[PDB]
Amino acid sequence: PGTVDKKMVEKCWKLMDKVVRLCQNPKLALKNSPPYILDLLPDTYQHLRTILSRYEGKMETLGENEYFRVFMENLMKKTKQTISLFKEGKERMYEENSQPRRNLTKLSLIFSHMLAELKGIFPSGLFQGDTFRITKADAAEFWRKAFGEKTIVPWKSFRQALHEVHPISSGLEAMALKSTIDLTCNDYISVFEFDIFTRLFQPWSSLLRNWNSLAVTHPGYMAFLTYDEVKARLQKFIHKPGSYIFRLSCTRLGQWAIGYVTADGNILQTIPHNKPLFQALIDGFREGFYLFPDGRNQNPDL
Ligand code: NA
Repeated sequence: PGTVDKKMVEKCWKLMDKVVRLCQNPKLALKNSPPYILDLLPDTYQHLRTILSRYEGKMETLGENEYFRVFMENLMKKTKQTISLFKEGKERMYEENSQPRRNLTKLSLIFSHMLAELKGIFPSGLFQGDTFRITKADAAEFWRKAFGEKTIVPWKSFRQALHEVHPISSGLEAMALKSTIDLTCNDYISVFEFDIFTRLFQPWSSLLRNWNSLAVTHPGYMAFLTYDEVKARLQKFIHKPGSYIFRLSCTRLGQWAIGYVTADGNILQTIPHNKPLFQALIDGFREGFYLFPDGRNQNPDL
């Protein structure tokens, strides 16, 4: 994870420019829906300029920051990947549902997560990794005890530390867990990524069982969708009140949104308030609102 300097930063901007040009091609019909790479990359540029501005005079400090070195390396890696993706996908980049354009969507989410992480760790351009506030108290305690005030830890150490408190049953569960928590796909877990995961799958006391029940095996789980995609999916069940699904939002990391069909044949969306998703779904079934996950007749018991 190499030391960041002007020329690395400038190479980043040159690579980001190339991705921008690639995604401006009109034959992609690139829709504006979040995550929208054409906004994300300028926004990442602006926040990086802000960081560099704050560390004028102190460029040694910034460039030795462990979190920043890993972040910039990952940013260079993902933009190169995006550039390669275009070079080899060739004509299929213009097929809306091709596998190379589903890969572009996937990279677009990662750019979104990376920007969000960078803003959580460098609010206003100043490094605050070591004072980051973890939302759930049992999770904050776990981080502070295993990792102190580290901002980022390699996946292997994170897995080992977490296994001792929340046993992971197999190599396969470990990989699936890595895919859920390692939002930036850089083989590290930041305190920001750990915040998001423990918020989504609280209560801490049953952490991984909540994750299995909500995001591994639940037919209601949609992973990342927009409001509009949720509505369009539930439109097909407007005749079936009680049909519901739940989603993550790339613009509101760490919270759930539930969409459901009303007895009156409308679709409403609710954000779980001061309860875990787990409980909002139990209450929602009890009250007759969340009965048919993705329209299916069998609803998991929680
Ligand atoms: Na990561």
